[PDB]
Parts: sequence; C-alpha cells; structure tokens
Amino acid sequence: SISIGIKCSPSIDLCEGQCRIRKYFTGYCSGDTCHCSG
Repeated sequence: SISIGIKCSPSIDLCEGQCRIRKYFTGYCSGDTCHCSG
C-alpha cells in the first residue's frame, strides 16, 4: 500500500472513498492514517 496522510479511525473507516477519488481501488485505516492500494 501507499499512505496518503489523511487521518482516520478504524472504527469509522472512510479511507476507501479517499483512495478511490485519488484513483486507487481500495483503502483502509492503519493506526490513524489512510493507506491505499490498487
């Protein structure tokens, strides 16, 4: 994965949307930072 440096929480993980508008396929919150892949 890459990290995009958007803050997140795993409990309400909105990283997929942040990754998809940046043209990745998916994303997830690690610790408190969004990761993207694809």
